[PDB]
Amino acid sequence: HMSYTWTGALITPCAAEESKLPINALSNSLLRHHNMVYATTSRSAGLRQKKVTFDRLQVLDDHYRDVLKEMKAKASTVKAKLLSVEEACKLTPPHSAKSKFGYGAKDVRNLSSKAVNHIHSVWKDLLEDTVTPIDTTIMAKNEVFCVQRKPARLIVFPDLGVRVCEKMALYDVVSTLPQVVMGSSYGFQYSPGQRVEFLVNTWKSKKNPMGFSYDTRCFDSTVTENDIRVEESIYQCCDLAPEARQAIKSLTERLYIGGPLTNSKGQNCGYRRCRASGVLTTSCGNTLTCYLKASAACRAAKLQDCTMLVNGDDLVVICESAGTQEDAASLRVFTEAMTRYSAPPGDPPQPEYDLELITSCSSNVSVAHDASGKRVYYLTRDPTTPLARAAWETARHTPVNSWLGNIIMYAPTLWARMILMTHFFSILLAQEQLEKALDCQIYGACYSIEPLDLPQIIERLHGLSAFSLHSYSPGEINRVASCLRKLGVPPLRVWRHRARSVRARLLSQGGRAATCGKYLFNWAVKTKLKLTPIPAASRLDLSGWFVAGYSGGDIYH
Ligand SMILES: CC(C)N(c1cc(-c2ccccc2)sc1C(=O)O)C(=O)[C@H]1CC[C@H](C)CC1
Repeated sequence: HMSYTWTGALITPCAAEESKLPINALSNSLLRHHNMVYATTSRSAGLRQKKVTFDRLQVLDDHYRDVLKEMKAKASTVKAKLLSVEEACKLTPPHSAKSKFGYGAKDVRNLSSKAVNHIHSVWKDLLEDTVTPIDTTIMAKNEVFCVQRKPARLIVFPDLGVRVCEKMALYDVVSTLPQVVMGSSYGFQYSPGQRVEFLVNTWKSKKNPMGFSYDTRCFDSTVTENDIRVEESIYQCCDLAPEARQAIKSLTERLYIGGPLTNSKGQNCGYRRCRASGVLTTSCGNTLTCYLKASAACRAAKLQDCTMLVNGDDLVVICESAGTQEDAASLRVFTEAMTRYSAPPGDPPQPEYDLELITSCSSNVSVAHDASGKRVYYLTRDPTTPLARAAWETARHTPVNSWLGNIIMYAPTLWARMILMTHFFSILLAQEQLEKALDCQIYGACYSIEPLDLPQIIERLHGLSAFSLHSYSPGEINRVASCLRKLGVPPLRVWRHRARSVRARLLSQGGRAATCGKYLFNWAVKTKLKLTPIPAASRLDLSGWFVAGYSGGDIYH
């Protein structure tokens, strides 16, 4: 019952890869310790192969089947529509991997007769054949980190024509079903502020709260054929068109359960019998299966008044404490149950009794004060990976701008405001690129975003307090300070100078730019403005944001 079998062929890149941080004239203004930053490449894909390859055993008990029954009952309430080919085409990212059959993502998006003709042929084949394994491409992701080196993560995805077919069959399902099945436990329905609100209210609702995060080792590889068939059984609970049911069955049998792995050179690399990291159902499948196994494990561990929050393979549980020694014992029983269900731990879960100390979705709740001095909870994270990626993005244009996603999602944080906004607005000003729409990713989906809209986006997501936070917590200050020393990032003195410069220039341009200056950088002046609601912010169409997760799923807006 191995997760993968391999032929020995390499996982190959498509283009020249870089691992060392490129340096340009701007690099040192952000970070001096350049040797701390690296990108993963296909060179390390061999180590990853070793890591992801193991035997899965699964022993499924009555808690598991009880939870599944309840999940199916809720799923039976969902009605999902089939997308037209052209609706599905318009969801495709413009820089999505080209088809092997002589068209690309922009062909798809333009509804080119060639792409559309092929997509219809793939659809027909899905309805007619529910057995033949579908080919997938395997590639090493190029992602940037700070040292202490990780091997490249792998992405496995079918041809572009199949990906459009997945949207047709399942886009409505994966967008709608998880919230119905898991209600408030479904993480991707929340903006950062809403996630914080959910966590704080949940923490406060317990008499003696305890929480933990559970890290499954290599979650995709722990996902078994059983798990994937179970996911399919849940999808089929929905009220679907006959054609959708057939396509979902076909895609499950032919793609989701497993299939051959081909490198970018076209050599057979092996065979997958676990979750594909690059299909539409990656996020929704992982979320459901994690929720299923975790809910069942909660019952096995007899955890009292459990509240779960689940985002794909990321899991937080807040429950009633039975004291430290008992909580430790319960978590060990929880871990044992997860292991039996084929979700063994990476790091063993630790009980926490301070909400700020629980890290989930790489983030934690923290506290600061707004302009009136009121305490405000907000979501933050360790800044090391954001700053390392920002450094890469200072020297190189990347298909997804992590800095922009980080500003959007972490707008209220000390580090996003002091460093990311200051640094990148400086660059955008200098290059006259304030009005150029850039791509970023939110919950796996790709969005095109004009930097000049950032104040309205921030006000809408986080509220005006995001432009006024101060008196951050000692833990947060310590972490940010420690990160800046580690990476050799300049001090507040420097960033405050740059922010005032950036601000003054933005005000001069007028219009949306001045609004950027006024709102984003009010923190940098001695005589602060009183920031008022931005009229234009009421007229932003933020539909599609914070509905669902689409990691690996090839979704654009
Ligand atoms: C106290 C004051 C000087 N201060 C401050 C500096 C901190 C800082 C901590 C570590 C490293 C660098 C700066 S924290 C901290 C705060 O108010 O909590 C501030 O005015 C910030 C300045 C940066 C603003 C984005 C947010 C408001």
